[PDB]
Amino acid sequence: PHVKRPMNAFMVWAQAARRKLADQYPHLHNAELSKTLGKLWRLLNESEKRPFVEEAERLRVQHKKDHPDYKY
DNA sequence: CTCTTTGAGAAG
DNA sequence: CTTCTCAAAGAG
Repeated sequence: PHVKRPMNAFMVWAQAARRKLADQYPHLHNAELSKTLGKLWRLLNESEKRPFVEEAERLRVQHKKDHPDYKY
């Protein structure tokens, strides 16, 4: 049994973005999708990323509450 | 397990 | 400081 690390702003946005591409292109390797996702993320605005940062924070603050002695 | 991304948080 | 692991994803 293990408690996972909460998702960072990239990993929150990437989860839907990845699957949006995968649903069209199911034969594209997930290693290759990351490289596309990594490029796209570094082309987004502060406003575009903000919701994912706000959520990434929320996820982390929540997880710090739930797991106050989490070994990383 | 890897392969790849960013980014947190820890280690050296 | 750098440098490492893991979160997600799922096919090799």
